[PDB]
Amino acid sequence: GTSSAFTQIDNFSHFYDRGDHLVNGKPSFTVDQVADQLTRSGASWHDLNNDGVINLTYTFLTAPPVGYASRGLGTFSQFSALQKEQAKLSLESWADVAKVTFTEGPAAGDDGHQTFANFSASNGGAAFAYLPNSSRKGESWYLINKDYQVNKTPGEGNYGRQTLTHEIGHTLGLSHPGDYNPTYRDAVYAEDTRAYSVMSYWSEKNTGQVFTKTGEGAYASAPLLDDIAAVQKLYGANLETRADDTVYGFNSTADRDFYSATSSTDKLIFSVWDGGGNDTLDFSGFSQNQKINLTAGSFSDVGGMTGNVSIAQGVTIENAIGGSGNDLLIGNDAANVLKGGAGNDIIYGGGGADVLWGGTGSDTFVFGAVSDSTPKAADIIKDFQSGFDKIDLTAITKLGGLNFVDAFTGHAGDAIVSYHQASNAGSLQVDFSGQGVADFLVTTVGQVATYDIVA
Ligand SMILES: [Ca+2]
Ligand SMILES: [Ca+2]
Ligand SMILES: [Ca+2]
Ligand SMILES: [Ca+2]
Ligand SMILES: [Ca+2]
Ligand SMILES: [Ca+2]
Ligand SMILES: [Ca+2]
Ligand SMILES: [Ca+2]
Ligand SMILES: [Zn+2]
Repeated sequence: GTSSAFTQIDNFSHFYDRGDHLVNGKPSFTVDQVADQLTRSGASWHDLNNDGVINLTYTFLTAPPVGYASRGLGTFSQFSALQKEQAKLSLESWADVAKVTFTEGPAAGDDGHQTFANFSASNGGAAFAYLPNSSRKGESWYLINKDYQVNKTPGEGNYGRQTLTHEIGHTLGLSHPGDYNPTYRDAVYAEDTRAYSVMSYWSEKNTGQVFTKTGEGAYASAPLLDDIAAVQKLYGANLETRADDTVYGFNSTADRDFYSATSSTDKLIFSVWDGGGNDTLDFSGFSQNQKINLTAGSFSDVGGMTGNVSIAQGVTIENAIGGSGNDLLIGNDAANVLKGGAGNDIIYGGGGADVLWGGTGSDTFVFGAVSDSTPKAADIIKDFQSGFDKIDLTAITKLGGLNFVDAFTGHAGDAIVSYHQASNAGSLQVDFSGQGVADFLVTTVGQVATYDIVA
């Protein structure tokens, strides 16, 4: 008993729900359950000088360490200049989210020390690291030989960069999501894939995400939604990161390669961690149909891909700009600025007084409950175009319709449409409860007609 516009919003908002169903015999785990699974060894660095932060030093080894030859690791080599630069962006991506700092220098008052280097012999792997409770705590080692060259050219979005972020995650105390010729079949929970954690080994295709674009597949460079909860559980959240207004995506002001898009063919795979301010997800440069959800902990389908963008638990992102495609935009309980751009968009501000822009195209502004837009905290539709855009109240009315009148009559379902020509301001007031006063209000820039309302 709802329009198709509201059903699309509602289906998308629950599409990646977790924790309440099986997937092919595996239990779906919430983010908090994963945070405990990823930290189940109990190993972590300690705050030895009690200053409230894990302060670690690291060194790119230039010579084989003491005892290296008996390790069975083959030829030693130091990191190249490109491996160092990438390793520093990976370390920064972890320090952004949790209260751990990494400074290049000799083991000195440090809570711990890390080393990075290359080896040539394969022992079953591309790279390996030790947890912080081991006698080789802080070490991580990367394979480089004539048959495996991926670690020589790490770059944003490729597996060499992901491998760095992943091995640093182990040096911080994170384990693989499962105790692992293993495959996704050995996963313990359904979300053990690289759409939720960079610690997993399994392709995101197992959980349905589409990360491939123009024939090629990508890898998240930085910690993903579950990784952020796991490392924040060990060391605390870093609330100073990006604490002023920030833009992610196109026109990014985040200053991180994995949060920036500069063309419509870019493959973004990221989870947003942000410590404060009035922030915007800007995806205006894509022309594919996108589905954008501002709810904390949720996933969006951006740039022609699916399940590739998420917002970390605990973060409030306020604004979102869609692209030239027909998009879905879901706001959260704060006051949001939501812009559809070209295309026929469906926009749902949710709680709070939102500022809605449909852009060109026939857009639908969707209202799922009376508290979405009340006389004291009413949405405004800034570019309402009568005859083209629609205001949709069917989730509330269940298609019972409205009674349009000039003054409240005292019956539930009465509605008044007015227009103030000197300020070019329209409004829709509805008395859903029936006491002859408005319980619901939406305002617009531009006249609104009775036929622009779906109820
Ligand atoms: Ca410390
Ligand atoms: Ca911010
Ligand atoms: Ca914010
Ligand atoms: Ca659009
Ligand atoms: Ca809102
Ligand atoms: Ca539009
Ligand atoms: Ca429009
Ligand atoms: Ca609202
Ligand atoms: Zn690993």
